[PDB]
Amino acid sequence: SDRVKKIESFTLTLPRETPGEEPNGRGYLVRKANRTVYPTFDRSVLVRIETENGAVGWGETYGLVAPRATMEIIDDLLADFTIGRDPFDAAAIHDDLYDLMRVRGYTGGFYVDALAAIDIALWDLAGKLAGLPVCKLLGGQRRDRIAAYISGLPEDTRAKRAELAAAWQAKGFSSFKFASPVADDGVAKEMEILRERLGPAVRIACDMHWAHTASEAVALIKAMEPHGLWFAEAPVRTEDIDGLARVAASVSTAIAVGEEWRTVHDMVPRVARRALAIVQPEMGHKGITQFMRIGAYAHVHHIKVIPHATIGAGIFLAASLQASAALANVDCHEFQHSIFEPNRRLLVGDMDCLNGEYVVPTGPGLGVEPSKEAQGLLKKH
Amino acid sequence: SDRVKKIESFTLTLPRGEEPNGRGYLVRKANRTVYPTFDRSVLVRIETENGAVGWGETYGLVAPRATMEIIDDLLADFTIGRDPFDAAAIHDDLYDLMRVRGYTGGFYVDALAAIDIALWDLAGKLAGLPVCKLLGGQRRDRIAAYISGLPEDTRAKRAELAAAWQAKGFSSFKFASPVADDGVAKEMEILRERLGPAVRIACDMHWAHTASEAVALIKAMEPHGLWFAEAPVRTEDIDGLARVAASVSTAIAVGEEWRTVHDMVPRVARRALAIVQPEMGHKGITQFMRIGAYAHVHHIKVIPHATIGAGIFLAASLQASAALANVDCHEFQHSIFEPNRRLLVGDMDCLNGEYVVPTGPGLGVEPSKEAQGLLKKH
Amino acid sequence: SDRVKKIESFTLTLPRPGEEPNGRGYLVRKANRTVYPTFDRSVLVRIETENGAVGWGETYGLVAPRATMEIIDDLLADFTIGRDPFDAAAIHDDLYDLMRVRGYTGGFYVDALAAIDIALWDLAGKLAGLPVCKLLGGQRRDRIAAYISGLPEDTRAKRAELAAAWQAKGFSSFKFASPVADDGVAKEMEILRERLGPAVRIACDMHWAHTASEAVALIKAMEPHGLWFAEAPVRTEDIDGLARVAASVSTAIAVGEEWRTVHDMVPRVARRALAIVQPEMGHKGITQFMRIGAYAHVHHIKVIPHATIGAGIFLAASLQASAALANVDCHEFQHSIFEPNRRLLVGDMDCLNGEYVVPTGPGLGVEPSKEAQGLLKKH
Amino acid sequence: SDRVKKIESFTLTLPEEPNGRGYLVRKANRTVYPTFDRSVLVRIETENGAVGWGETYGLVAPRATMEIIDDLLADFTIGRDPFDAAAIHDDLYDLMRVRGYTGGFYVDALAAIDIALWDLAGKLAGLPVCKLLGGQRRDRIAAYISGLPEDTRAKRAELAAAWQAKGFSSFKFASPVADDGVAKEMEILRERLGPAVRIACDMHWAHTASEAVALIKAMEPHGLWFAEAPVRTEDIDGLARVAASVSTAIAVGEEWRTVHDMVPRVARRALAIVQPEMGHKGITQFMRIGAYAHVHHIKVIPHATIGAGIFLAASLQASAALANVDCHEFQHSIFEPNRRLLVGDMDCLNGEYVVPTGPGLGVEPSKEAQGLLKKH
Ligand SMILES: [Cl-]
Ligand SMILES: [Cl-]
Ligand SMILES: [Cl-]
Ligand SMILES: [Mg+2]
Ligand SMILES: [Mg+2]
Ligand SMILES: [Mg+2]
Ligand SMILES: [Mg+2]
Repeated sequence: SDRVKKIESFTLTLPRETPGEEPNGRGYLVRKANRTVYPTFDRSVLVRIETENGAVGWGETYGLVAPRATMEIIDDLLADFTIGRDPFDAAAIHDDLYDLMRVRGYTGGFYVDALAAIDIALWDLAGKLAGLPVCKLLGGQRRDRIAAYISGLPEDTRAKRAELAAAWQAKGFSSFKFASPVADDGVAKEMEILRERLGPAVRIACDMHWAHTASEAVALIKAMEPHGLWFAEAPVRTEDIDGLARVAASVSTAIAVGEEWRTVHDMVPRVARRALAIVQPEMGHKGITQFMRIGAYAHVHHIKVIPHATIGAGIFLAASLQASAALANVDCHEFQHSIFEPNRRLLVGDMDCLNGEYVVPTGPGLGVEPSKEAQGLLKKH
Repeated sequence: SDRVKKIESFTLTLPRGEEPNGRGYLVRKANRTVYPTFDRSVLVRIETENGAVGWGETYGLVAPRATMEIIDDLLADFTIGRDPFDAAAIHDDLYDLMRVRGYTGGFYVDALAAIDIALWDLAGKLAGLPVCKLLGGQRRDRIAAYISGLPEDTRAKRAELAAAWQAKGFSSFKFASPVADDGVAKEMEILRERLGPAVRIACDMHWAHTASEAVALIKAMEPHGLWFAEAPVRTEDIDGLARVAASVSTAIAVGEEWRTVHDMVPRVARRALAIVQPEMGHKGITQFMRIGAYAHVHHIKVIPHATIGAGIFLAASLQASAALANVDCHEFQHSIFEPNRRLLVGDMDCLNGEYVVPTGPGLGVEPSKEAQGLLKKH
Repeated sequence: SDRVKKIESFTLTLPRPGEEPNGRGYLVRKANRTVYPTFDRSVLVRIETENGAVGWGETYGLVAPRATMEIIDDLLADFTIGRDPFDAAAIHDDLYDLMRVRGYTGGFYVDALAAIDIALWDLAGKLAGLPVCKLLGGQRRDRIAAYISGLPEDTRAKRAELAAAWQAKGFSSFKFASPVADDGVAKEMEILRERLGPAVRIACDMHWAHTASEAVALIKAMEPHGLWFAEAPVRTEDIDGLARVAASVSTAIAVGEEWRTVHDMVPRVARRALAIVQPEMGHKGITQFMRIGAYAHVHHIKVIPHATIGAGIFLAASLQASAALANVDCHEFQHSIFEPNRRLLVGDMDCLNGEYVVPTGPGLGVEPSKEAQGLLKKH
Repeated sequence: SDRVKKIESFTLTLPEEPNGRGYLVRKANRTVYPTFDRSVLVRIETENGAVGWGETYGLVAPRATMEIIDDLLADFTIGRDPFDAAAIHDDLYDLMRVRGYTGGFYVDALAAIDIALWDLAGKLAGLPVCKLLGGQRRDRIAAYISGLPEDTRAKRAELAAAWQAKGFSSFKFASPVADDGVAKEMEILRERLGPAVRIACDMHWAHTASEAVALIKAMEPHGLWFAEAPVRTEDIDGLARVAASVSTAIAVGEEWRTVHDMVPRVARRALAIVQPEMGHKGITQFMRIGAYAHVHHIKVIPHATIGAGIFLAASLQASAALANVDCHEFQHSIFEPNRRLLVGDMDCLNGEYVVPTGPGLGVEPSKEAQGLLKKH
């Protein structure tokens, strides 16, 4: 039976772009507002895995910052220990790979990014080898469409953002999220405009972008609640578990977190403190094995799953849809309009998002692969 | 895309102030539990449109027609037409049928289990893969086995039945605390100085103790090296079990009588076990794996129960256990497993203190023709 | 010295998107993924002593009733025959023990104990010439306040009209199901509270399918209209969720209809997760019902029994047990079940002017009519 | 149906200097003791002439108890149906609860009335009390030897020996009586009686948690059955700490009055065994405590004390109906002399109580007894 023969990693850089916030000599800028670094152009790391019989699997992970660090991990360590393995042992292979370095504490960050790209490609292969979509190897397909929500409203002013939203509503979308930092007029007002414009039927959530104390977050949420708030995301710092638990206990709005996590181990202490109502796994950080472990833990603990979505060619997005098709508790899924649209030329397969819903790809494996054009754009490590 | 077409249920009977009654049931004065005089289980045969067949099995010791009725009157119709690659999702749908009325354990889940195992059996045949390869990977093809019990009337006779099993490769054992007529310290003391400081020896305490009673028995065993202590208190006595777990340095093991991962949650939350012992015949592959995944997340070891059966749910257990990270050992019913080799075709085996995980597609085992002829339809 | 002689089990059937029943009469409501028969059906048990005294029990028979009758006929019956009905609670414990170590501690198994248990108490009452409640510590009341269990109409307004009609007949306590509140629970509470006035009590049955935070939000939206209790806010196994809801809302949380034994209650109470317990006699039997009522008493929890489809036998047992409990406030009443089934019983169990009349005679004070017995289908 | 017609109450007397009233204080435990044993009895008669008997403590100021019965409770009981016995208990408890009369003499007084009404109930139905409590589970009840009233360790060991030879295999000694330390006491008794018997210790309250834990750790090597009353009744924190700090079972309850007393202790996991005293509690409370124990997998080992035998009879009936009854205390010193005061088959021999067989309590005061009653 077929075994992994070779593994290659590449970056894929895209022409889509991100006062005193100019990129540095390496193409990185920092937003003074949040002290977070951003690259100038979209970019992700892809991994190509081929078996002895010539089957090919594709995986993908973040590559926004120092992507050659991730590729070095794949190339220097993981590749040589994955060659020879059976892709049907994907989750066990994942655990083996994770154990290589766990006792030295490389149990997140770049290390799990690397693991994810490999994990996704092995699962892609398993599906192809068996002639099944990945969700049929994950316990079954529960749905073939997944509701999508508009990830944000990147406009200059409140008025404009609200119109942008109404445009999307016209296309069949009835769930939306805005980021609190962009709310120049304040969250209460943003919420007011959106509710007014869009009506009482739509769901409206707010991503608070982490930088608040528990008390600051509570005040902001309370100010939004009168206008019908779907959920509040990332109200406090990642490390501030006590803060997160206080916030969830203090407001009646569902609290959502998780996009910056890496493994199910990250979820456990937040559930222990009943600090979240919704988990938001980002497939590109986690890989299928962990993303499923988080979704299953959410099932046991009665937490809703609303996966994150981000900059990427569509490979880990495809994995996110497959895994999401197989999870009991997946309600809805983030949708990045300005990323999904332009990236269409990069993919072959029938993945789509239209009329407020994702279409889960149907072919074996992920159901999608990089187009000939995409494969030409790839730059090998 | 192949689909479930028909489902049939059967019983299969195997011969082994407490006389059996009209219907062959007796009650041990010792533990107030009911027993059949004849061992019996419930099998399920599932066939798809294209003619693939899957087999499942659950308990049938008592009122097995009740379980077959659940299967035949309710579950069958909601399974027929489904894709067996959706086994887990099908499990959740069937469980939801009756959950709001509180049918979330006992006979209802026994019924779900037999169907679940059959469906997974089909998924593997259709993919031409062992079930463990549909459960995230095969992590082992052998699973260490421990000797379930030593049924003899004397502390000395028991110490022998054991030594013999030891002479056959086995190096882990368990004894039942009620069987120890001389006291459990005697039992431990003897077994230890008769099998060496090598083997692992555990005690199944059979539920009937208060926390403080159980702590006393355990401390009297601990000097002799106690591998684990199973079922030290009543199933309902979660506080009791938490107190026991915290008061002794011995691993506490529970789980054979549960049905779903939901049963495990409250016990993990009280740090009330170090080992979970799922019984596949009660749970099915879907629940078994969920319990094993939960154990993995919570750093709990997995030592699956084994029991009276044809070998169908046992084969399921072995497949699930090959795919679990935290499976250390697996119980071995020597008295049962032994004479049932004539009921199965496939390469499932146990020797030299280890189970061999069956290799074929699906569970890797099926009832022989001779076994199917013994089946009594519902 | 009269002992149990024989035991028989029967069913009793009664008329009433892609949800068409299948060839076995079962449909699944897409909304809640739950199965329903297209026909009321319960399981009855008839127990007779050496001396010819007869007692009746009843329990759920909505789905696979044969399974429950099989547990009674194959297992439980032989171990009851020969025993003294005045040992009903002792007997229940013995039968529970037969299978407890294998985990048959709820579901169909306890349904089976319940029918047997109720018939035995019926007998002990008949044999003593006393109402069941005079064997349960004493009668404390002979009338039990009743509340309207549901409002089966398809608009908010038609549902308010329905409640007002019941108000006209002397009812002053009501409950609606959140899944039917097409306008939302807030709007539902508003029209009910406006149509019926400031004095009526209005509860919401939330029907399990919510996360704790979804539940808290729904409840907060209802509270400004004076919410009596919120029932089944989250999944049964979601005890963490249940505790968090109770701790986050000022409204009384009610649970219990789907439990089986007092053991089910302990962990919820230990988490302070309920203000009201709602035992269902048809699932529990009198022994378990009363142990739950007494646990409630010690823990200052109100008891508001559930009511459901049935012949009226387990209902009667519910009224007897209720008449003996300190903490019984009111009792659920389903007209739709109750009125039709009047033909099926001899005795004085009634419900009018917002109150259950507790049956007078010995035992349960009721028994199936000739007509009913003529409809029984033996297992 | 028959109804309560009248109620009367009486004392019955039986046989560090006592004061002019019969009371002495033991420097040891600061507790007061009468010189003559004494209890309070109540006699209840129906319209139709049925008669029930009940009893409670009368050791100290028995007139206070009888006064509560006579002045308050009697008039609110006359007219009620005895089959409502438990409902009547709650009604009576409620007369005074808001003023905080929820234990002590008040509940003593309720207990005597409760016991009499249950008697009437059984009699009226022609049933032993246990058949009105949900069934009889047993007719014999393992008994254990309450104490070893000897001035020397060697002598006590022997007295236990005599008892072992008459069929008893469970024993308890009081830690204060142990002149050479509780460790030496356990050791000798364990050697004299072998490794089979159960030996418990009643520590008589007067210890801090840490004192108690040290004493118990000293005893444990010698096979300790349970430790009773290790700290003050009000010291629930201390009780919890004791239970959590030793592996031995902790036993309490003899001085409680109601099931509400038990809840706070169970909540702190502070006990493995409850020791209800029928004389303080009555059948209603006794049974409620017994059921609460059942739910929480706690053992029930009822206490026994100086008495006529009426509340002892109630205790056996109740215990015959309890699921969790392990054994029952045995006061040989009281029980044997007192036999002449009772009519019925209540017995204790070969290490077992025989539960009375007749209807109601199955026992009633002898003609000699009734002659000796002093009315209130
Ligand atoms: Cl890193
Ligand atoms: Cl069941
Ligand atoms: Cl007082
Ligand atoms: Mg975010
Ligand atoms: Mg076991
Ligand atoms: Mg309800
Ligand atoms: Mg004492």
